[PDB]
Amino acid sequence: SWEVGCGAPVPLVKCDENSPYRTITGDCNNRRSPALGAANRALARWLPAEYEDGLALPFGWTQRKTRNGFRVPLAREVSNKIVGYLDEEGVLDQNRSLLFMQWGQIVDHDLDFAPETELGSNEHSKTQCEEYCIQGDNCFPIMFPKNDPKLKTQGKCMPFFRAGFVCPTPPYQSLAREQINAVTSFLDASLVYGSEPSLASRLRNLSSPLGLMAVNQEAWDHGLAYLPFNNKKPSPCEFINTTARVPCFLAGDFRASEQILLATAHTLLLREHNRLARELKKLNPHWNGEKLYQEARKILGAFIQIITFRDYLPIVLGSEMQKWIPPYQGYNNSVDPRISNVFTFAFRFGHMEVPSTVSRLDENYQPWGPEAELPLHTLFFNTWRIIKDGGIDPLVRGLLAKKSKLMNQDKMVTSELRNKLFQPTHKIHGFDLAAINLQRCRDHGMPGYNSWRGFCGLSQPKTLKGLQTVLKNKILAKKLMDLYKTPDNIDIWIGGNAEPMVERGRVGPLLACLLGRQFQQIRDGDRFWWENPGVFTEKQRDSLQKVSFSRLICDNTHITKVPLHAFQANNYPHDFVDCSTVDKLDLSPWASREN
Ligand code: HEM
Ligand SMILES: *[C@@H]1O[C@H](CO)[C@@H](O[C@@H]2O[C@H](CO)[C@@H](O[C@H]3O[C@H](CO)[C@@H](O)[C@H](O)[C@@H]3O)[C@H](O)[C@H]2NC(C)=O)[C@H](O)[C@H]1NC(C)=O
Ligand SMILES: *[C@@H]1O[C@H](CO)[C@@H](O[C@@H]2O[C@H](CO)[C@@H](O[C@H]3O[C@H](CO)[C@@H](O)[C@H](O)[C@@H]3O)[C@H](O)[C@H]2NC(C)=O)[C@H](O)[C@H]1NC(C)=O
Ligand SMILES: *[C@@H]1O[C@H](CO)[C@@H](O[C@@H]2O[C@H](CO)[C@@H](O)[C@H](O)[C@H]2NC(C)=O)[C@H](O)[C@H]1NC(C)=O
Ligand SMILES: *[C@@H]1O[C@H](CO)[C@@H](O[C@@H]2O[C@H](CO)[C@@H](O)[C@H](O)[C@H]2NC(C)=O)[C@H](O)[C@H]1NC(C)=O
Ligand SMILES: [Ca+2]
Repeated sequence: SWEVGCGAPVPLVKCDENSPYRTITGDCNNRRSPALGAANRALARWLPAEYEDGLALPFGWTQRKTRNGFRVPLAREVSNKIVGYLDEEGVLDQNRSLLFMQWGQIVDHDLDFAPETELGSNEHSKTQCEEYCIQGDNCFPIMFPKNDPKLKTQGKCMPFFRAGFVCPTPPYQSLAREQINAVTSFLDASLVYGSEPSLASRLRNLSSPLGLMAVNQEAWDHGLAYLPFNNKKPSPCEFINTTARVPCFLAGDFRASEQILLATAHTLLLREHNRLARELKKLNPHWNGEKLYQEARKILGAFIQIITFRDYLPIVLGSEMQKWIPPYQGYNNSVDPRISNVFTFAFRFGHMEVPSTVSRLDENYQPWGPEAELPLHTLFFNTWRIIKDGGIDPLVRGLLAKKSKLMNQDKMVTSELRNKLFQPTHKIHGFDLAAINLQRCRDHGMPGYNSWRGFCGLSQPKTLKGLQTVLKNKILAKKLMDLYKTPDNIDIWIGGNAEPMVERGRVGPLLACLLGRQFQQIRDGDRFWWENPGVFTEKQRDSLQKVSFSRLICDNTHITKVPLHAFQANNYPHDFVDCSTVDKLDLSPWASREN
């Protein structure tokens, strides 16, 4: 901060200041500083960027420049020695359902997205990088280790492109490079509605004035809605199966169809918007198309905030929750609501939470057909298994009945993601999310691990013995030291995730502080936080405390057996009750009488 006004990215428009509704962009939440928290602006910097040349070149770029005296280890080598494992047996989280992993990806995507630099639908630069592994400009490739099998089978590196930065897209002249966040920092359902003035509108159904979202017209799920297909060919969803030829879904957020289970979640959310809107027309027949939209929207936003803050964070943060996120005391206009750059890597802990397979279950929660369990890697940008395999009901029950993967210092990220990741731009299932995430810390100029322990007021080990004590693991601590040669050099993502878990939580002390602070701020900094006096009415608020993800399921699918607490592990049928029983969102507090 303070070279104070830079930035052409920015969409440019005006504030109402008495509108009961959030903008699409995030603008106007904060009154004296109207752009704070808007999409298309820099991620905040809780600490100064640390770049090889102090301005923009990442560490690992210039082969002979060290970090603190040592060579940073290769992204992919750190991946092979620390991150991978072979045996999926015993890896499941006994007390977290698959939906736990999945709500996290919804929340993260509502909060932050640093898109890659594209810079041309022309250049052998998406090819000069692909084919020849030549580092330069925005090509910053992940080279393979000696002894890496991928050498024999794939090539010399994995393509990787530096993330977008503020102000331009051309090589910028001067400050310190800052990455763009392309979405709104406020937990506002921007992943359903869009963060842009352009997209938000294209998503709506403006033929009927019922304030509905547009739905797929080419296909149905027992007369229930699917998302509209996305327009844009070439389509990666089309690529994974050229026979089925089913395109990716068009949603509020571009990553919606990265995986069948995430696309599933988006579908439930679109469905609740229309459900809520048609319900609202019923109650206020005079109500307008816009008002229908803004009011369903406003409710969906409150809903995501509630499930997130009431059900999800306490079982990520565990005992640390109340020390970072005290109870709400009212909107604080002085709090900086912006997502920080480090949060977007801290939140990546969810990557260790992803299991190797996905199941479809039938109405008795039994294996659905003969090819019921699928390897995760065949589900990246796979929409055809939704539309041409029985809809989302079978995946939705899998979400409740199956478990998340447990972070585990020895078994860290599944091969499904570490070896077989499919990237929407290239052809092979053969990318490493782990290495990527590492290459990306470096891309974003993150401070190393001891800077972050310092920031969160935690001890900073400087020796192997120091490291074992913190990590509580001799083996892991020595692998890290051999590779990094000083804890000060440990990339934050893997430093943060290597720590044992706090009591009742799913992240360690370092992560709980970083996650914790961000969430506190996005809630205290949000003028439209659902509990903020005057946003909803006391009576509306009373009716919103009854929302539950189980209800959401009941009202939007043909499942009639759900668990009451969806995020913990639940065995069918003992933990499964009748949909016909779960608290419903009483929706009458929203009535409007003009006399
Ligand atoms: C496939 C991928 C997932 C599941 C199979 C998956 C899941 C999650 C969860 C559950 C997260 C939070 C709990 C989460 C966090 C973040 N992700 Fe990740 N994710 C899959 C794939 C990807 C890919 C590919 C990326 C791009 C990484 C890059 O640097 O290019 C990715 C990103 C992120 C991310 C950063 C978002 C941003 O600010 O840009 C998380 C916080 N995920 N994932
Ligand atoms: C599996 O994980 C469960 C969910 O995290 C866990 O139970 C939860 O533990 C918290 C800890 O306090 C409790 O929270 C609430 O407890 C009482 C209800 O008895 C409330 O009156 C309090 O106000 C408080 O908020 C709950 O008891 C519970 N959360 C839920 C779902 O309500 C289980 O114990 C875990 N199982 C095992 C074996 O570890
Ligand atoms: C590309 O997608 C194809 C369809 O979207 C998919 O093929 C489909 O999957 C299986 C073949 O393994 C068949 O499922 C069953 O359907 C009939 C019922 O009408 C059964 O009687 C058959 O015996 C069969 O078991 C589908 O018929 C089939 N569809 C087509 C068009 O052939 C492919 O598997 C996908 N290819 C890849 C590599 O993913
Ligand atoms: C916009 O909304 C209208 C009204 O809901 C949709 O048209 C109706 O819904 C289906 C679509 O074929 C059928 O019941 C009727 O043809 C329509 N009924 C009415 C009351 O008009 C339409 O599908 C929506 N458009 C898009 C692209 O989502
Ligand atoms: C609103 O939140 C801000 C967030 O930065 C808090 O900042 C405080 O600043 C005041 C100075 O006016 C001091 O009390 C402290 O230096 C800060 N608090 C602490 C201990 O970090 C502030 O707490 C909040 N303000 C109000 C009025 O609620
Ligand atoms: Ca948002």
